[PDB]
Amino acid sequence: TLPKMEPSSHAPTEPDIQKDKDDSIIRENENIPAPLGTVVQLLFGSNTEYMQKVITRDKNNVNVETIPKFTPSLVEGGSRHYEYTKKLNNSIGPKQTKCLLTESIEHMDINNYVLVTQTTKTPDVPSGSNFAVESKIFLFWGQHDTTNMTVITKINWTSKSFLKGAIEKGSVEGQKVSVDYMLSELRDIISRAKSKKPVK
Amino acid sequence: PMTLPKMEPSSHAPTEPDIQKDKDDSIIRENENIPAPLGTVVQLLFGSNTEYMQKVITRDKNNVNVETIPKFTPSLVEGGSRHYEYTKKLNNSIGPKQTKCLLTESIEHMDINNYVLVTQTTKTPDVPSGSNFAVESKIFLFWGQHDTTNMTVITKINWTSKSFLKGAIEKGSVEGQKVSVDYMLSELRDIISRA
Ligand SMILES: C[C@H](CCCC(C)(C)O)[C@H]1CC[C@H]2[C@@H]3CC=C4C[C@@H](O)CC[C@]4(C)[C@H]3CC[C@]12C
Ligand SMILES: C[C@H](CCCC(C)(C)O)[C@H]1CC[C@H]2[C@@H]3CC=C4C[C@@H](O)CC[C@]4(C)[C@H]3CC[C@]12C
Repeated sequence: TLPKMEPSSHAPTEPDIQKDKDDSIIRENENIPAPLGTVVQLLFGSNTEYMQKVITRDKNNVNVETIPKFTPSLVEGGSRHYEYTKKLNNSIGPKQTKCLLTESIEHMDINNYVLVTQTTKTPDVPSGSNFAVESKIFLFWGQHDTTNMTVITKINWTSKSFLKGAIEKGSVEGQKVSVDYMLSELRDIISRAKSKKPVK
Repeated sequence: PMTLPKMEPSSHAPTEPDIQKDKDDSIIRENENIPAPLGTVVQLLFGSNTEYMQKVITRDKNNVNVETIPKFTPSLVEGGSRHYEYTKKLNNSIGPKQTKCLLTESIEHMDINNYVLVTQTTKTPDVPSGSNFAVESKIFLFWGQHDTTNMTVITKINWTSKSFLKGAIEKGSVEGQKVSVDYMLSELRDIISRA
């Protein structure tokens, strides 16, 4: 059985998105067939094995350290930090990069929506000392007590860079890949808890 | 293992197919990246050297008695098709420990400038209620970023007669194909990185 939060049932809701000029929507209104509180617990709850599965579902993510729970707790103002290594295409860049991820709970209301903001640094990529990646993961109620996910991203430039265009695009396209894995791994965790594995 | 098959063009901007999802359809895997040009991946799965597809099938530990795979006839083009068979061992089964799988593949669309659509129709006679359905699985291949290939697989059950196990079969099929598609992707990524 999958973790639950209250309320377990709710009418569809809308996140309070503050889109900016530099922001691109990666995926929008992506449905996940389980109540909001369940999905929030899968990605962000105290059993961090599910988030661990989300990251290692991408073959290119390696050396994933253990994911801590959110402290002080899973609530607005909570945060956590972890790292892993992402293999890249070495013809357009370096063969891999460390990824230093900070997640901050910006808003958490299971009656309405959840906003977890990822701030990520990639020290090994060209111009990696000039920017951080901001990724906003919104979770909200979809139809029939399901969950919709929307992900928005931008580059926070802390210094000027000659790679500005390549980094913003690579970041968007790379995150289409990673969010598609996250959505698929979440859908798999839900469908595996509900049914018997018919092979293997 | 030394050189991979090619088709032209070898380079192209990203494309996306009309996956035409309906209410009875389920996504198996979507937008899975394969780091090789579209014509290369198409040749690996469907080209006349069928050794690569044979390797894809036998990479799945649940597949046994994998016969030689024929090429598409009349040839690899829209309207071409092929037929092959193997046996899939089952896990938490309600019936037998394994089932024969009778596969027909049809090329519904093939344009290396755009996308390729191969539809698999599979019959599993030995499973409970197996005389009431065939499995339809659509494999879409299209251009991803940087001259790579994206794959999307969508599946539904074609019920030819009434069935009371309808719910479990539709779910068992999605779950089993998630497994087999992940094995296919890992073998394809294996073949490309070894080249
Ligand atoms: C900065 C580089 C692009 C560099 C372009 C260059 C220098 C090779 O031309 C991009 C490409 C891949 C991006 C990662 C993809 C996915 C994620 C997961 C998400 O949860 C957190 C952000 C992260 C790690 C992206 C960071 C920026 C990356 C490395
Ligand atoms: C019909 C059964 C599920 C129902 C079994 C029941 C009712 C006993 O639980 C499913 C489970 C495994 C499914 C196969 C998984 C893999 C593939 C490969 C794909 O390329 C072609 C379809 C096929 C053979 C699935 C057929 C349906 C199967 C046997």
